[PDB]
Amino acid sequence: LPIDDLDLTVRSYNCLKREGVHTVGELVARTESDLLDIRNFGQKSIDEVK
DNA sequence: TGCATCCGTGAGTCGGGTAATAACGGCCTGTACGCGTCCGTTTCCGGCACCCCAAATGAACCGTCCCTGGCTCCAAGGTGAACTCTGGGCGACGAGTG
Repeated sequence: LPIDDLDLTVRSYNCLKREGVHTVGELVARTESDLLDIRNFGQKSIDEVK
């Protein structure tokens, strides 16, 4: 599924659109350390992804 | 009444073909073939009695497949805010630096 289909918010949508993360398959493949490396990452984004 | 004298029986299996003598006119005809002429056949040009036959020549024709009128009734486009990152700019502080 697309991550946006999970009814996410402004910062997460902008991060997935500018960078190019499209499906939750790559998110479930990527670990928490591999996803928190992004700069200007939001604590709310971390909480919702967790 | 033997006795020789034939006499007639029989005796296995999957390169070819090799020749004389005196014979010779003369006449008849029988069938197949050739010549010339003649005639039924058939084969092809032409005409109306008309048989008309026909695509081509005049309508509608009107329902339908094209235009115009305008009316809407809604979702795309334009209008705010604030806000939550997003980022720029800013100040603080130090231990390797001088």
